[PDB]
Amino acid sequence: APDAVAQQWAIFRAKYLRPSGRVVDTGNGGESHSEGQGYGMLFAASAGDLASFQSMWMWARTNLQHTNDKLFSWRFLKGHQPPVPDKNNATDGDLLIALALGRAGKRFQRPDYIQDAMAIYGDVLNLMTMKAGPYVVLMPGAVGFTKKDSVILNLSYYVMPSLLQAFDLTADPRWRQVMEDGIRLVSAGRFGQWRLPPDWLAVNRATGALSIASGWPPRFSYDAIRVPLYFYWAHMLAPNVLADFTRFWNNFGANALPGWVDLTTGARSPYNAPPGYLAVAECTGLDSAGELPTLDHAPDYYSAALTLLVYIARAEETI
Repeated sequence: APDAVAQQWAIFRAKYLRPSGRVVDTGNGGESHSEGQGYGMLFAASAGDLASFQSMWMWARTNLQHTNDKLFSWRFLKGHQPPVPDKNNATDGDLLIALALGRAGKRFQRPDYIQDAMAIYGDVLNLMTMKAGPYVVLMPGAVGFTKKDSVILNLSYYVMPSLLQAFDLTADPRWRQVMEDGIRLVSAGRFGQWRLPPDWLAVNRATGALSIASGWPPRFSYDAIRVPLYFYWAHMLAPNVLADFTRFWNNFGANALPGWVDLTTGARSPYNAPPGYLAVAECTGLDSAGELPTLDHAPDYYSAALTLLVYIARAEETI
């Protein structure tokens, strides 16, 4: 359905976009994040909604963008004295906002948006990519992910289509190894009986050995679910990796996908995944018709955003 993205965006907008331009990505509505603005902007650009895009970008630039670099503080707390007390960034948020701006710049013939995207990409590349073992990796944020012996990565922050757009808009050769090593990390950084990537990956700085990061439950869950999606979208999901995801989805079927799987024991969540996981599975191997879940049935923001992200991927990946 050519207008499917616009229809789902209409639902998302109705539920989560405030007139201020802030996307409410939490239950009570007192929080907003760089990821939420990025997703919303991407969805509005994809749906051709310039008015909403303008509102959300102006809100993100004024309330979250840094002054000494072009990255974004990760969280906004309405009502809190400093509304943005933690200036640390979340790299996927930076990359989603830049992706949205490059898309909006082309769709709406707005050269300033193209410049805005390039300015963010320049800082993601300089400030968030560095060496770990034999790879050049993308760090999840400025603070908290580099330890003495290793670096922590979040593979789901490799917003694939955005890395491709960065190279297309900046022509910086450094993006090449970043993307190529991302492919290598997804291939090698998987664990357990289902060979799944973890939400958080540790890379020994000296040896480059890959392991499941120790500071979070050792699971494939709410972040890692985006890995197969972003690589499918970018036409960079290797056959052996797609094969493993396909086996995994089909082990469960559409009515029993897990919200998380422990990669050390094989245990699963004592509940089923939100519909957004089903949307991802349908694009990456699950035996199905392809009739994606719709947002009017979304149980919460998380599921709605992930589901709409799949509609965007499908609209773009299929050429």
